[PDB]
Amino acid sequence: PALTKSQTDRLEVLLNPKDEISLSGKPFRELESELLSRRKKDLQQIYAEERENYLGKLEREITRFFVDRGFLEIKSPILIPLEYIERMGIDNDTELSKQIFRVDKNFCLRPMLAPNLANYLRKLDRALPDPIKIFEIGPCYRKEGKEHLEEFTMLNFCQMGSGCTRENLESIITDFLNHLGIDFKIVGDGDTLDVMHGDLELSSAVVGPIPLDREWGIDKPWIGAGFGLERLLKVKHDFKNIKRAARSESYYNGISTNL
Ligand code: NA
Repeated sequence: PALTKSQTDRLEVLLNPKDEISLSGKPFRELESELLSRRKKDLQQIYAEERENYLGKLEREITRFFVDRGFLEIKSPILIPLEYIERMGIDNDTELSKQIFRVDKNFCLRPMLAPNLANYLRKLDRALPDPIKIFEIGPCYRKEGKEHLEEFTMLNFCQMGSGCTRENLESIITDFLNHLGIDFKIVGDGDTLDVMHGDLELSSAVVGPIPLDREWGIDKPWIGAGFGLERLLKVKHDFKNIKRAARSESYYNGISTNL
């Protein structure tokens, strides 16, 4: 007869975007047996050829992109002090005690790469010539009220000093997403920009100095942008849900591991 809602959820888990089949008068067991055989063969092809994870391979492809363009690869701690978040302009219980994974009474999981990269910009200005170009790829954490990934991988590149203009920032974003093969559109008039993909925010870039720069020893012009790698993988592979691209035991490269 007709497929139930739970049976449809099960088949959608085993359903790849490349599959060109409709959910045909066949029973649920026949459809499930077909998708199971396809997903098993898909993993067999990965285990015999590529064997690289989508998240890891994307980090390596992005790293080669910015290293080739004069950006220094940064690997800052994931466990940051709480004082870094208090210095970002967040206190009370608006966003400090709501979307922050605190570990000890002093440390917490970093929700963004900006505080660590800001400290690197201050220290590297004493040794490196102008301009200072750095970037980092790493995990970030934010709770939830909303609906998004709590454990995700962030990319943050930034430049300080000369050439920190909106035109230069958009040229880097354009060359970056065209390199990967991701359609986008820049939205902006707030002194900030939004890199959108239809209705999904890929990145939120910041141009020019910010009054908050004084609290981080920053007194030069700077540009930067932060991309979520799980959101990028969802767009490139046309995943219906972003959880197929995140760190999980339930999916490998958008393929279900519950076979
Ligand atoms: Na602006």
